[PDB]
Amino acid sequence: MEIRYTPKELTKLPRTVEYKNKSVYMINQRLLPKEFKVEKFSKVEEVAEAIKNMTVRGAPAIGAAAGFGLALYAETSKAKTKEEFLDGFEKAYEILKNTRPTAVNLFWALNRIKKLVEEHSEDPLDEIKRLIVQEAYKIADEDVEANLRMGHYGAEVLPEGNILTHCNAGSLATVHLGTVGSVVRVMHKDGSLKLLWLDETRPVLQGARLSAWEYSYDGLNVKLIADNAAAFVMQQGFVDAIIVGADRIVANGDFANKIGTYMLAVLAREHGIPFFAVAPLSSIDMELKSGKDIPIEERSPEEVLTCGGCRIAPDVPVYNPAFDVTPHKYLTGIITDRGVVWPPFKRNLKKLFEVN
Amino acid sequence: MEIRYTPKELTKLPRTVEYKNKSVYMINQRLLPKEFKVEKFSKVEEVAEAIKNMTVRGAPAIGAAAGFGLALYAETSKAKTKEEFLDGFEKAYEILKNTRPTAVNLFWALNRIKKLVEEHSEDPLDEIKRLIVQEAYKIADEDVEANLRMGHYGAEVLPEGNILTHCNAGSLATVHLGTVGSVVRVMHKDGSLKLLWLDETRPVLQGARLSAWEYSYDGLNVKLIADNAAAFVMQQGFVDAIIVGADRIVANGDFANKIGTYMLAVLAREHGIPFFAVAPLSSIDMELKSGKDIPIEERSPEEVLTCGGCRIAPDVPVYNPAFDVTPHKYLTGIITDRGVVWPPFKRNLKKLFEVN
Repeated sequence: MEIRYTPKELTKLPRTVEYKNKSVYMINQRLLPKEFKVEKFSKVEEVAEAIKNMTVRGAPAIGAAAGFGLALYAETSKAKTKEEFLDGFEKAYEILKNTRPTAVNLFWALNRIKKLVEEHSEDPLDEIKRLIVQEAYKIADEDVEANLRMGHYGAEVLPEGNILTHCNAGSLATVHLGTVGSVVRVMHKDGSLKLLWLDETRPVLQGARLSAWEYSYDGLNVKLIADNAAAFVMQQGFVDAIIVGADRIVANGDFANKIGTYMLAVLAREHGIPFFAVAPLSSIDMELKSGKDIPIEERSPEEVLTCGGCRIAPDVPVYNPAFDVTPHKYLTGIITDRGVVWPPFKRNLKKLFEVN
Repeated sequence: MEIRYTPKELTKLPRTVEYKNKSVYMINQRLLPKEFKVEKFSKVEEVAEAIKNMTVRGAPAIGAAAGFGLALYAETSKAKTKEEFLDGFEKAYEILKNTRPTAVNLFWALNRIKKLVEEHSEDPLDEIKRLIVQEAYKIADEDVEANLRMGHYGAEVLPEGNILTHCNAGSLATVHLGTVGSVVRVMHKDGSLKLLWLDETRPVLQGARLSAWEYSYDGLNVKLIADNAAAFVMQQGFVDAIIVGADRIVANGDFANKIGTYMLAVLAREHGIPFFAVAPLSSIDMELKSGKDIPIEERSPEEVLTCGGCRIAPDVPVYNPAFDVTPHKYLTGIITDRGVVWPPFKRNLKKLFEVN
């Protein structure tokens, strides 16, 4: 596989989370699509508050924001003796760690660095600082390049033409480029992307609010639709292939993703339209046998009873699963940052972890 | 077929449209679900205004209100000569006809009275008046007694259990009780209905805003959900049967309904859940042979771009097909007011019009 494109060649957005001159820069996704604004945070409790807020969202972006938060602490602490610094590092690691104790990449970033700093406890203070900062950059860089690889892999296997996607797996879900967003962004540059359909994606509407804004921002050709309409456009032959991301893939390739991903798979299947999940290897948890092992988060009823600002329902019972589980059999294949994986995924996934 | 109930025993709501002491009463559907309020119209130009506003909606309720407007005129005309009274009746017929010059039942209703009055033009003035009033009541009564029949037919062929539905085909879509509405209201009274799922139904949200409130008012057990979640509650086996209205059935049983319906069809398919459509006999068009002979309406991009009041998207192209077409093979049966119809739909449907 060759990477034929650099980040700048693919999008014109900055990165979703960035560190510069002892400060952390985030695109403020709470202000989208109305207003595009980069926030600048120069304290950890501001970075921490920007994680709770959901100023930043996307697992790899919630990681990077955290990493750089520690970077921010390293290059910022007034601690003179190494012993003060380590007690203050741990203070900030706890502050950061207790933002959305549910989002899993956060815990990953914060530990990777926690262990590094347990590792070099005896080195000089100014040296440990360098190491922290450095690793924060690694973490982040790491994601963009996984995203690059995924893109170029995906652009090989998907057809030219009309693609339909779901929720938000663009640049803004990631450090930069996106998982899905990489693929379509590569296709666009090649010119194999004639049309991208977007499910607004209720209840949280992240398809309307973020995905249409960012693919639109880069001049890609986008048609926003209601979720109900996915089937119809499929019926009419207006969709050559369907790509979604995935929040968790498990051993047999079954996977969980934002609600309505199962709907699509079943439909993609009725019109013999190819259907692919895209995600890096870290999203694959080999621990879990099958889809029935993935716990289902229900969120507040208010997400359904309202829509944007406005209320739209009487007070009545609601069912708001934030994710569904799509059985492996509906997967044409699974794009990852170490290549495309085909049936049978059970075997070829363990293989994929063996070879890495 | 026995009718084991009256409308009073099945709903605690008024008739969507009603006519009483020389005045049209309609439930203001524009103020739901926030406020419940029956408006009182006294002048034909107000009744015509409430068809336009969409204060009133649903083909038979629109048909009933346009007829009752002519009832209004007959009992309110300051006319002295019959020559005058048939000038001013033509004048009103036009005011009514120029409201939503598509909605089919309005044409029907207006014409049925128009024909009746021409036919009996030789008659005495107050003889003719009485005939208009009598006739406007028939049109409203007929829809209700069809409704009541369907209701009782549908409660037969459907299973006891959790039922899932789409958009609003309840009391508020008819003169009284609804099509689908009648069915669940019958099952509820019999206690054969443990749960009724409600697809919120983007883009227009008639599920959330209308069906949830109206079936809620009658104390049914309901749960609103995002359209994206239908497939998932099917998958968990929380759905025993799916019932939907239809805005137009053609010869082969192919049919057209609010966008999302075809999606449900294909998903009931994949989980072997029985899928039924319910309509009066007048909602079947024998002229049209197959689904592909049905014109597909698009509506304003604003219906997708926004939600309740709020905007939720950047200005990007949209596709807002307001209705999909569901091919006949997905239909377990078609429930009507003259019984139920089984595959092959083509033949049993033309039969049913001869014997009627």
